[PDB]
Amino acid sequence: KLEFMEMEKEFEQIDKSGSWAAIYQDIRHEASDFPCRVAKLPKNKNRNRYRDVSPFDHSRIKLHQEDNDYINASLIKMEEAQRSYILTQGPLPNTCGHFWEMVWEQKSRGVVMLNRVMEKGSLKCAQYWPQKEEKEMIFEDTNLKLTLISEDIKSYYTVRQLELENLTTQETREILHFHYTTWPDFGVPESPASFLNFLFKVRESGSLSPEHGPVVVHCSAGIGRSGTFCLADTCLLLMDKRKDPSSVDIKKVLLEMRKFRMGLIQTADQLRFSYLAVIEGAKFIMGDS
Ligand SMILES: O=P(O)(O)C(F)(F)c1ccc(CC(Cc2ccc(C(F)(F)P(=O)(O)O)cc2)(c2ccc(F)c(F)c2)n2nnc3ccccc32)cc1
Repeated sequence: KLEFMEMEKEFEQIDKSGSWAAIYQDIRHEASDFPCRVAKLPKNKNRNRYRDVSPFDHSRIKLHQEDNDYINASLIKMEEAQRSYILTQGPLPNTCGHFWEMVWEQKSRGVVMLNRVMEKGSLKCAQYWPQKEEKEMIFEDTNLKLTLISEDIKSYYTVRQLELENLTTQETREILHFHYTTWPDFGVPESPASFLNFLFKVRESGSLSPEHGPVVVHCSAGIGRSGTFCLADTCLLLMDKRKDPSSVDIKKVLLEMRKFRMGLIQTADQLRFSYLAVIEGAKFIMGDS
């Protein structure tokens, strides 16, 4: 019952002592590390948005086509939580087709975007989806067509329904796009509430359901904001599935997740926000409806 009061006091104790940085730095340095030889092949240089952010070879997503199967994307599969996610970087001008090719092949139903599209700066991301219902997009290289069907703009996020079509088989699928628009690079969401509401909308859509392929999650690099999002979702699932909610160790889960893609969660504030959201979120789910 008051098992949250203990976690909250604990959380408050860490805030009091100002140990978030030390806690975060301790987690970072125990992170596993694995090869990324494919990401580093010369022919894949223009497929990577950032020189130092690469998917591990063991968990990378492979494109089912031609000569090059490479995309900066990693499959994160959390065994106990029974949930998988594909974490990728914000699509580049030359990788938008690869991006949708992946959504198709992996049979993903939803796309979660946590950054903003920016054509200028160092933290970018291309306009990989149509902004106008009347102007659909065709990706020649991967023979796919995308059409914006609907758009519901809220103040903190925007939900969009898209229609993706395999120009070859001519079949089509409905892809749901959940765009959280107010999450700065290396920053935190507007508030725990706004973040939890966003996360709940994604859940409700059934986009995270085992019925479909894993949801595709990305930001600019696909590690800080995406890592934060996935960690909170995963810890919430564990706190529900487990007999004891306080038994969930955020450090353990983040380290576990980091075995699949490097650098998840980029700042100590993002780690603290993550824990703050899991605590409030768990009080909602295992709370009184
Ligand atoms: O929410 P996100 O995921 O979109 C993010 F905002 F957090 C983000 C943005 C940019 C980067 C690449 C970065 C810095 C970087 C490189 C490698 C890692 C690591 F995961 F491998 P780690 O194990 O060291 O923790 C982390 C961070 C960057 C930072 C700031 C910028 F302005 C920029 F353009 C690019 N990056 N990647 N390669 C780089 C080479 C030189 C400098 C920064 C570099 C990483 C994460």
